[PDB]
Amino acid sequence: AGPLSGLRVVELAGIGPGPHAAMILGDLGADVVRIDRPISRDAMLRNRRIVTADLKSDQGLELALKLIAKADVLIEGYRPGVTERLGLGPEECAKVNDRLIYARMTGWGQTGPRSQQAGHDINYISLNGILHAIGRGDERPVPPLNLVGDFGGGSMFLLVGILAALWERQSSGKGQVVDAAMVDGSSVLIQMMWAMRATGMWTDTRGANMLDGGAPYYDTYECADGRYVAVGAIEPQFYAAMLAGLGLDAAELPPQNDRARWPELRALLTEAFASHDRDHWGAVFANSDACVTPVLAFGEVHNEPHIIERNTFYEANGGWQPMPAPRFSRTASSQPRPPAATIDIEAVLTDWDG
Amino acid sequence: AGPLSGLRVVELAGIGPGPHAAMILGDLGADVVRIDRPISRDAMLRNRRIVTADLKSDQGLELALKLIAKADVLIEGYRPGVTERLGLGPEECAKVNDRLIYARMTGWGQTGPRSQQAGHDINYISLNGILHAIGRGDERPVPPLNLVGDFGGGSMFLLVGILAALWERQSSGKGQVVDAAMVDGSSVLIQMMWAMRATGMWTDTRGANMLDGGAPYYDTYECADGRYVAVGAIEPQFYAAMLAGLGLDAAELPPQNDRARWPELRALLTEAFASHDRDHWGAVFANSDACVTPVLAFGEVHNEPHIIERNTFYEANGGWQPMPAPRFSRTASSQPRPPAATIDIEAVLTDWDG
Repeated sequence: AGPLSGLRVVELAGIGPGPHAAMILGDLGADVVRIDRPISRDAMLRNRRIVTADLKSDQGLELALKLIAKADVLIEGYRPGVTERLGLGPEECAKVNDRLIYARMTGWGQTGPRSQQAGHDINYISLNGILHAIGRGDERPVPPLNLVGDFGGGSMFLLVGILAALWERQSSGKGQVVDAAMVDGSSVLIQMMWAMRATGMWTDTRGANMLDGGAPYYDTYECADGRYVAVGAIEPQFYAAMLAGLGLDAAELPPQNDRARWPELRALLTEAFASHDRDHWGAVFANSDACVTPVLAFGEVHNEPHIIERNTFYEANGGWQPMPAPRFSRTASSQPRPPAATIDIEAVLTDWDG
Repeated sequence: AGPLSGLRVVELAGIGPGPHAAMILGDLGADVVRIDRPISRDAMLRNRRIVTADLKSDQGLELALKLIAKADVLIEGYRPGVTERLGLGPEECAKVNDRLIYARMTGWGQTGPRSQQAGHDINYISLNGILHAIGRGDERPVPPLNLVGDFGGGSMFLLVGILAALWERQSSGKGQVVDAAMVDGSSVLIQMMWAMRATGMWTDTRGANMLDGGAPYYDTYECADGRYVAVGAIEPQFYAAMLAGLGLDAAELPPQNDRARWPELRALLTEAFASHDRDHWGAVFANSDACVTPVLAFGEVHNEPHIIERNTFYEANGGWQPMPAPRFSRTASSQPRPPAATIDIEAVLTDWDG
């Protein structure tokens, strides 16, 4: 019963960013109908009704269009031109529903020399400087999973575009097309580095900056047990709290920001964190402003008190899944409805009156 | 002149996710007024009017509330309780404007055992399993910059919450509080891995999965010149195209998905990519679906045809910055207005009719 209660969304089944956007809409209360090819164990397909249609057939196109005629939002993540050839392109949908927000989720965008080329997250962040910046400096770049292209710079930007176009519709009375390209959204996601590059505050050298692992006060450390803590003590007063927790005398260490001595500083902090296990540090720093936290593996997360107490996760079935985010004080989101059986497309049409 | 034209936003000056959310609002056309302490070279502060006020004073609090009274959205990123203590808490704002979307940007959230504790991006993603999953398997975890907590799982969720709450207000006539905690938003951002963990499609072992650098067909490779390409050839037909371009005979290699022979497969791909420079592979794979792209450093991004042709960046006096995302067919966003001089707060009030 979240803030998107009442919003009608038609989702053309796809992979990665599209269904993630659709999931978040459903999480927040939207009525999302996913059209798939003629019960899922994919938790991402929570908060849906699933219908089936052959979009290449006359019948399937007609039904999809009747559904779209009644919706607020359409999500598609095919190659540019695919919906157009199916008879489901923006100009065709406009004929039946000029209030539709037509949301197009791609990596390279609707136009441009790479627009028809296959790719995945790693390719989109390769082209815009992001991938080059991730990883240790003495090694080739490492992919930050598909967190940055598919999701942070992908579905998240599709969602901002959908909801912004809905705001616009309040006064125009009309929808329009949202072109969310991972290559664009991930670039805005990393705008802080573009800003910092311009003022000398960030360099193109991998692994040699404040927030990429280059700084001894912003990195992970291996403990006695081979598990890790994360140190994020940027501000001097947090850095000071970190040293106090370690029992180190600041007068005997290199200054926090003397980069010429960062290897020496890191060596001293490495020795300190290596002297006890991760959970020892977890306890020492549990309540302080030192910005030191245990690095938990997925399987351990459900046992952490802050995670438990805030209900960041729920138990779906044979696994934890994240509860909806963000949170709303008045129209709070429900626990997600699990994936259910395929339902009849005509039953949905009856429900929506189309 | 983007879709958010007419939306009024008050930003209480902060660091990281708050200003990034405010930026994207302004990018898309919102009228964003940022209250600072009594010309910026920070490109993130594009698309604002900056005013100045001492929030701890009687005059400053009164002026802030007058502005807030006329706004749609307020963004604050302080420790929970700080705005309350200042007289700017949600209950105080409700008295002057019960249409206000009160957006609270934090790492740990408004409540819970860590709610008053300092932290940065690395700490939030340490506690929820994300950081553990990033990096090579034989090394300690590496921070994916602050892309995942501060932005992907942070400002992006604040934005979804703001715009979703605005949709809700169309029917209710009222605002509410958005509690965007990076610990929550980043967990939803990584929901695909929680889904996959439940069905045996992802493991807690770092560097040993399909999308974390574990798979030879989803990783970077060093070329002859010490620069890199990204390979994302997941689908068999894209994988085949990749091998074709490398001139490798598929019948002589281990099968793509025989994980027992992944080290053998990677060694063969490593030798192949090492035999020529990055530029060469760009030419070999330029118009193919091999999912092989050059890994560009920030400084080279502006020279890439796909980047140029789509105007993903614009030049600010000094350096490149990302254009607004996503894109809108009918109400297109303008090129961002650079940071400007501070203006009289009473000028803004007069403009807004406060």
